[PDB]
Amino acid sequence: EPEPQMVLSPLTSAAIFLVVTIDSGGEDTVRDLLSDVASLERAVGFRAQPDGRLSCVTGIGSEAWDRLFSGARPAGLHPFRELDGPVHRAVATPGDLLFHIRASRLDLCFALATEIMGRLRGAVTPQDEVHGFKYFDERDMLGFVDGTENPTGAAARRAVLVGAEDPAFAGGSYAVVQKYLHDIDAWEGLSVEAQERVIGRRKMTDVELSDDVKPADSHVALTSVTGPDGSDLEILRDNMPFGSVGREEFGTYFIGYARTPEVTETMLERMFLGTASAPHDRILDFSTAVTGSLFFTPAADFLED
Amino acid sequence: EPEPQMVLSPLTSAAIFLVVTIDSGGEDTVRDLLSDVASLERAVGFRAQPDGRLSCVTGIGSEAWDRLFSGARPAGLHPFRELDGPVHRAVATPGDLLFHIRASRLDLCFALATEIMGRLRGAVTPQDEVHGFKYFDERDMLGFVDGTENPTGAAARRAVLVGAEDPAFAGGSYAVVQKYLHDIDAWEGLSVEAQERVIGRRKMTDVELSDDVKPADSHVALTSVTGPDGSDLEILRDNMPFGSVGREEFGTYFIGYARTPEVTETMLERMFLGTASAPHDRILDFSTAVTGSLFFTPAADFLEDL
Amino acid sequence: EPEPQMVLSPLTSAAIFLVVTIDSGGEDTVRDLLSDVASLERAVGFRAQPDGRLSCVTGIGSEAWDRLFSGARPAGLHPFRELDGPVHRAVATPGDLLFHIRASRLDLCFALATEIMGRLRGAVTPQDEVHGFKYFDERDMLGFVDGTENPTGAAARRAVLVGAEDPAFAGGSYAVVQKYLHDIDAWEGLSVEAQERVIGRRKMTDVELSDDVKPADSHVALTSVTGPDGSDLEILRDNMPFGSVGREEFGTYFIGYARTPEVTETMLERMFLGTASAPHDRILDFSTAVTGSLFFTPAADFLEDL
Amino acid sequence: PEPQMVLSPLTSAAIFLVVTIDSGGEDTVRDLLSDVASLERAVGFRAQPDGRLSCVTGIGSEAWDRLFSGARPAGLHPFRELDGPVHRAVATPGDLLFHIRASRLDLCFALATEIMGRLRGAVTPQDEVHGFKYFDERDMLGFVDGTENPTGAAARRAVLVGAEDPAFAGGSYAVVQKYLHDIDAWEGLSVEAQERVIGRRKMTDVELSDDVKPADSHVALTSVTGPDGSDLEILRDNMPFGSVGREEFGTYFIGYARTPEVTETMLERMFLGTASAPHDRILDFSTAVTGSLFFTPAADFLEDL
Amino acid sequence: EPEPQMVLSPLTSAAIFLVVTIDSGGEDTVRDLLSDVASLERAVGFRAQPDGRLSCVTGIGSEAWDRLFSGARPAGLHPFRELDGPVHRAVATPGDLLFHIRASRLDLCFALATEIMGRLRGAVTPQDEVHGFKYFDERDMLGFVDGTENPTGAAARRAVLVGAEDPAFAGGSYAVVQKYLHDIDAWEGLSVEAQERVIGRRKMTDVELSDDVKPADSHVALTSVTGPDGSDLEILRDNMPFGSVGREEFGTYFIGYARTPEVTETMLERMFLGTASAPHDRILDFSTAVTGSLFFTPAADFLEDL
Amino acid sequence: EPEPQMVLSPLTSAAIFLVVTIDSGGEDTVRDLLSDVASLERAVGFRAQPDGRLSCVTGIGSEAWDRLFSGARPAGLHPFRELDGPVHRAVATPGDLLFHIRASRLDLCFALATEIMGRLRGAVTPQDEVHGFKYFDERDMLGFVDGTENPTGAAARRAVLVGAEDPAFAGGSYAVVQKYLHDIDAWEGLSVEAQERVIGRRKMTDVELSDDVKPADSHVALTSVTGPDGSDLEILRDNMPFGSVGREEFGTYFIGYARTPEVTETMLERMFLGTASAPHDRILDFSTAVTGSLFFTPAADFLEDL
Ligand code: HEM
Ligand code: HEM
Ligand code: HEM
Ligand code: HEM
Ligand SMILES: [Mg+2]
Ligand SMILES: [Mg+2]
Ligand SMILES: [O]
Ligand SMILES: [O]
Ligand SMILES: [O]
Ligand SMILES: [O]
Repeated sequence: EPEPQMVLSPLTSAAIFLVVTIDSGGEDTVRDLLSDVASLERAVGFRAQPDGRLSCVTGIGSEAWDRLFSGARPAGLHPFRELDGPVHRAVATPGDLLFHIRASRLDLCFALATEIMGRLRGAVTPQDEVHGFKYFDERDMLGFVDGTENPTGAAARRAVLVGAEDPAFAGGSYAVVQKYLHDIDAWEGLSVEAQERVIGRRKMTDVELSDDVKPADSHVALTSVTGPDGSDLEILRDNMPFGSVGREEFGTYFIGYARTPEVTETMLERMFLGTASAPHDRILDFSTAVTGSLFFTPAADFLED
Repeated sequence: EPEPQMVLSPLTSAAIFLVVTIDSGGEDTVRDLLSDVASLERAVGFRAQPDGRLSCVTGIGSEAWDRLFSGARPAGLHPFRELDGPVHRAVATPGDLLFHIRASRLDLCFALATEIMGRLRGAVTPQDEVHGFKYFDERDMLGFVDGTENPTGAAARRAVLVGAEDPAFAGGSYAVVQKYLHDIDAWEGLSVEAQERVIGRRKMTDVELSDDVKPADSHVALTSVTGPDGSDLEILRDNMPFGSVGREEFGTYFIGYARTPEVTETMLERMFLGTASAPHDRILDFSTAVTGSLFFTPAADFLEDL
Repeated sequence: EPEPQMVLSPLTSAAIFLVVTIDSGGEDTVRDLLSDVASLERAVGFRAQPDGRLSCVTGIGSEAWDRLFSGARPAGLHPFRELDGPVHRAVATPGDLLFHIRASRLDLCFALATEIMGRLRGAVTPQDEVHGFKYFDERDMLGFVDGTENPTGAAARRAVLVGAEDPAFAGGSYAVVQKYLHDIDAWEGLSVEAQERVIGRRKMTDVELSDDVKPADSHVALTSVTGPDGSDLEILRDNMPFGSVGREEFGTYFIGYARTPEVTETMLERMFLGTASAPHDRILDFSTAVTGSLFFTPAADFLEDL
Repeated sequence: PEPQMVLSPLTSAAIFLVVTIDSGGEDTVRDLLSDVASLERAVGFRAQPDGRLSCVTGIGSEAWDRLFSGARPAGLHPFRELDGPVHRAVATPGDLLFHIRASRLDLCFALATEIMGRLRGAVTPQDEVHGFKYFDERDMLGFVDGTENPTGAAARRAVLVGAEDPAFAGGSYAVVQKYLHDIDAWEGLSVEAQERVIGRRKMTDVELSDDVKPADSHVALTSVTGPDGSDLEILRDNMPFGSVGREEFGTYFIGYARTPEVTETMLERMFLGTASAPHDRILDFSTAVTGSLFFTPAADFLEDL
Repeated sequence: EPEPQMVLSPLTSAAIFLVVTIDSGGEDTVRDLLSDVASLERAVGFRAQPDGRLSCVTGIGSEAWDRLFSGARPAGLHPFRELDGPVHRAVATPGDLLFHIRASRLDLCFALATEIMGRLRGAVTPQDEVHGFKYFDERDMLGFVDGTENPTGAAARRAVLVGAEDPAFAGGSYAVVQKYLHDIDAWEGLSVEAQERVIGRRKMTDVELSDDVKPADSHVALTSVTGPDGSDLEILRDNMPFGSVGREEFGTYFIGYARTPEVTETMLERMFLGTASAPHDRILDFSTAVTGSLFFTPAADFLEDL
Repeated sequence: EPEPQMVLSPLTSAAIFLVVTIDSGGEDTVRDLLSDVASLERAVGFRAQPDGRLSCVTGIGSEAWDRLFSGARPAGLHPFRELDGPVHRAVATPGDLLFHIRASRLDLCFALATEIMGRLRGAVTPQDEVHGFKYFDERDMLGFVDGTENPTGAAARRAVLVGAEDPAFAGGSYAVVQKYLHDIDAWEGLSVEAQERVIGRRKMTDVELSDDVKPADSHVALTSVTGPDGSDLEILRDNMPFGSVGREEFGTYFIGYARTPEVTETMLERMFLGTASAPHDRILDFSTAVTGSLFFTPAADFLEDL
């Protein structure tokens, strides 16, 4: 039965992330837009086929769900949980709707964003807008290849899409976003070897460091989680650089999709609160989260009504 | 011959415009950067050949010129002249240095901008930063094809590059920038036929309206100027959309290059002050200028040799 | 179990449509060719992989089916039904075989057509041959984007392929073709807003007109059908422009695939005969059908086993 | 003086349009000629840099005299019919030529539509061919077509009128012939026999060596040296065309040269033969059904009307 | 399914074939590498996505299987069988591990091969290393299109992947490799028509010769085998040219995958030993095999978990 | 101009370098081939236009020049001069003819090489054959971007092509080749920072190290040469990786073109013999030259008229 949104997108080099809150009285305007967003996606993107690769994934937060709909809630939907670690904090910030807009070119992203916000004028308040761009060798702002170990094909379907465990919402997914700002001057004072020790992979060749040399507090060490049976727990990420040279903002916009938020939240706890072997993820010594929100991205059929 | 900077670039779909002023004491840091900016362009761009098409054109304002260099000045170099029209105004805003960075993708522009501003930290103050993107059919924010009548090839070299009239600065050019914000709601209330009358060309097919029907106050009518020579006076433009949907900013970043500022300045007078037959350019009823600066972009050799 | 033909093709920018009748005595030659047409598609196409995207969909008409095969007929196969509306007429023209050839380039289409017709000469008579091309950004000759609301992925498979309702023929599809010629002079005398009222979508941006404003005799209004159960009835279309400038022929070659012809036929009745609120589809005031035929496109394994 | 785009990049699509000028049509035509470059930019600019749309406009001998007064190009005359013992090169009407080329047919067709829209009621179509590149620069006989064309400066020198006719410098002369091929007869030859007709190898496009290339091969007869020992060259941009239902398989020949004498010498050798060769063997499988000669002026000549 | 390795790869235009033997003591080094080969594939390939199309298929020979693993063997796994025909011989040459590395560019192949062999240094001995390149119309060194009749889609999965007949090893496949060197001077002395009679297809157009003219000793005739049920038995091939102009080596590296080696072995017997109708495959009069090995390529899960 | 060979090629991602010696008696065969090498470039290349970008540059050695040609010699032609440094040695190896073949794909290079060697069979002896491939981000085998500071456009024409200083040979160039093998084990034992000190540029970003930190014995410091005039002396390099993973050969094939050999030879003396402040180029601590030859690459017209 259920047609998912375009959560599993091809590689795209541009993105717009748009996070808004729904104002008092705005619920009907929002409901109308949600039922049309797929046809807007086609209107803007069809004529730019096949290279445009335009898609929009729409997500709805826990409090907004209760304002918009009655009846069943997705089983895993709750507000993003703040993490107050000994050193680093993951903040929770307001957000009722997410539009994750991706394409091969920024203009297509912007054209679709314009149409969406045009219909929502007067009903919502912008909280965050980020124009992301991938570097040409899939590198992020820290200079490392970003995306390598994402699951693909059936492994990805199994990791990201709600199934039989919550059958009313099958084909949906849960998205966590965080906007990170980096301290680039501190980062660039590390040697490459030191940087590799923070991430857990070689910088130029993107080969994973072996088990015997990878630090316990490296990013890859802490975000590798096995579940009860010893299989790996996976998420699908599509992190995007963004910034402004004039204001000295250099950032990574983190977005992670998973079939239940528990996987993403466990990775976050390991990063921010630590383990027995690690105080915290070393990447956080160069990266500060300034937003944090959780959304449910329903199956596309759910929005079509 | 001297080597010009990459004023005549291929079509590029992304740009960063950076305008800065030079702080007290900043001149030495700036001069060092100017002499390396071509090698930064190659360092960032060479590994992304041949698709990247990264280039950087560096321009220097009138006041800055005198702080940085002694000796001759380019003949046409002066501060941007405000035009206070009956209805519309072309404002002047501060700017000592211009970096016009272009490529096929934004990331390359950003990488080069990062390196340039890294070398200038503590010597300059940012005045403007715009990340521009072209729409997929060469359209601008108003929905019209933008660039069609630009000169190409030898006609472009002749229109844009200083020559024997100022031989110490041959291979340079003059750049005018203005950031425009549009009233999209007003524009979208016009019919297509009305919009065509404001521009002077057909929207869908980009065919110029004939002389017998194009209004005197259309954009194309007012920006067509013939010189005393009988010849058309031409500039080279590379206008770029930009914006922010959350702030409702929809804009066109205008940049026009010419061998002398007099050509560009004449067009601006016609648009803002009008003619015998036209109050002002109708495009300005949907577009407000919020910056305005003039720069000289020297030949590449001039910068290398510092 | 069954392998369909390439009804669900990627976007392709060239097509040849070939419609022939089977002469008396030609049946054996045709049956031989049918069993080899997949081989020929590989012979011509393989060397241009992966970019060529060459495919041939072969369709058989109602009367030809009875000449070629005995045993079961697909449940929905009949001759195209002529529609005699008060103003506009959908003609039925002869056609026994359809070859719908698509690729990313016309040379591949032509090469495969040449091989097919080479085997069939002496057994068939050509009735229609159209060379189609993609026009800009998926536009048709009326200047509108064409294909936007086609179904994709799973919804496409369900709308187009025969399943358990006719299990001997599962994996087949029904194709309806009509060649349309446009009155471009009349069309271009409309304003863009009036054209948008004929189609039901915005011209430049391809955004559907809202329920508030979309006329009931617009093309989009009349070709939207909900079935008894409230769900939409969808077809898959791959309309191609064609023309000749010196003859003033500007055309749309319509082809629509569906799992039963009744969906397509309902859409046709609405367009030509009208509804309570709409006399006929306004697009027909600028479009004349000069061919009309219906074919069954069997699963690929049906053709291989002859 | 700026030439028209006679020297085009390689393009995979073309439209050739040949028309006659009706009585009274001269003024409409002159107005169009002064706008044709503008139309080329309007249709082509939005598809840059890939589109490579160009239009070369040519004027026949009788038409020149109806449109213009004063001095005429030195070599401009009606195509000369050649009545050989076996094969004939016919002359057919044509006052104006539009040779429209691009990387896609749609651009060609859009420009042709605009041109003919302006000429409606002043001209009568004589010939319209939509050409396509066939595979790896092959023609309808299955041989690579284009290999020995001149390039760069050698091409400029072979095709552009210069100091020998200074009032018309930057112009060129175009000869067109539409050929139909008897493919059934051609395909009855072995590959080795076909190679003997053309003078090059079929699969590899290597020229046959001088000791085995026949005197009546196409390459032998179209190789001409001038009195000073240099090669006389033309620039060709032959295009396949056809209709499978009518069994029409064709080559649209177009040859540009700085004087029609070069092209005409080649044609005489092909149709009328030499001491050692009755005629070009390619003509035993190829019938000319059109023949016209045009002068393609410098671009400034057309702008200034 | 279990997840197979990338046996069914898109068309790729470069390859490296690496065949090694495992030295005494090398077993544990090899086992460690096998369990990381998929992650090396992603490390080298990810940053060149989506155009890179880098994949590595790893296979294990019969004798090596017994050294490396205890427990079940794949049912079809045995050493390549030498064929000593009346005229032509298929030699068997040593090989424990196969790395079949494919991409759209040689450098990706080479980078992955470097990482693999860097981990194996001192545990293995290289027996064969071939750098292959496709000619631009999918042609091989004899000038014929190579790969036309390969199965695709479901037919390919059914032909190449082990299923319920050996359920512990489902998702695996069997690969046979042979390096062939060609006598190009002799081949070029045949007419095209004679060459077509050797292969069984037309050279220029790649159309199969009809049954009435195709010789019984042509390559296509002898490699067509039907199974008990009258269905064709198919393999998947990805033959690659290679060579050295200075040494006058012009070669075809044959690799054929099948769900059981019996299919491939039948074809080889027909080619080298002949049949009642055919002395041997005429292609062997212009081609000499200088290597021959058989490998099992396990499902990707099998490699991960050990 | 006279017409030069394609010394200034676009970026190409494949190359074959072929060096041969002329056997005695072979001179007539070679002169015949030289006069046809341009037509063979077109025969192989034209059908792959415009993407193939196949070119062949043909170079002749000092001693071969004397055997092949009647009259005057290019002024700078002599045998490669061996350099016997205190630690490292640049060897001179035999080479009469160089074919420097480049394209976007290796098959086109191989096809042209095959045709050339076909005509030379029996008259020449191969000395070296290298199949080169570029890494995906213009990197060399040491992991550094390679080519960044090459001259471009007019500056390239002036650095590379013989002009009025030797007017009978205007439009020619001089090529130096050296095949280098690297000690990758040693190199990979250095930290990135230490590697950056050997080369003189940053590894990841390719930014040149600043003057106050760049070592005197870095590659970039030693290969930067100013002439008498204050101006920089430039060469045009097209270095290609090559190798074989089984034999542990990881190589850079150096080729440098210049309008006089003096530029290239100065750079070589600085690398191998050192300066006041540098013993030798640190890159040579990880790179061994195993060939070395010098050739004159005539204008295209010179070769055509033989
Ligand atoms: C306000 C934002 C601006 C927009 C959106 C805009 C847009 C356009 C458009 C759509 C065209 C027609 C197609 C073309 O040839 O590019 C055009 C032409 C032109 N514009 Fe603008 N323009 C702007 C500002 C300016 C300014 C400030 C100047 C001069 C100072 C200028 C000078 C020209 C010129 C010279 C032409 C070509 C006229 C000719 O046809 O010969 N534009 N512009
Ligand atoms: C009948 C249709 C024609 C066909 C199919 C055709 C085809 C070919 C082919 C395959 C070649 C060899 C490859 C190449 O260099 O382009 C060639 C060469 C040539 N053709 Fe034609 N051709 C035709 C008519 C003509 C005509 C009418 C002329 C001259 C009036 C002509 C002049 C040439 C010239 C000059 C060459 C190059 C000869 C050289 O190597 O120097 N062709 N043609
Ligand atoms: C010198 C080695 C070889 C060359 C150059 C070669 C070349 C070709 C060519 C040109 C074709 C026809 C087009 C196609 O369908 O790919 C073909 C088909 C085929 N080859 Fe080979 N081949 C070689 C060795 C082998 C070997 C050793 C086998 C089997 C063990 C084999 C099995 C096949 C099969 C199964 C076909 C398809 C037959 C069909 O039409 O059903 N090939 N080969
Ligand atoms: C092992 C052999 C070689 C390797 C791996 C190598 C590598 C490099 C690298 C990585 C660069 C910096 C990037 C660039 O501008 O291209 C470079 C620059 C350069 N190399 Fe080499 N190179 C080699 C041999 C040579 C030789 C033998 C010469 C001269 C005869 C040479 C001359 C140069 C020059 C002139 C530059 C540019 C310096 C400048 O003006 O910045 N190289 N080389
Ligand atoms: Mg016939
Ligand atoms: Mg024998
Ligand atoms: O991540
Ligand atoms: O503009
Ligand atoms: O030709
Ligand atoms: O094969």
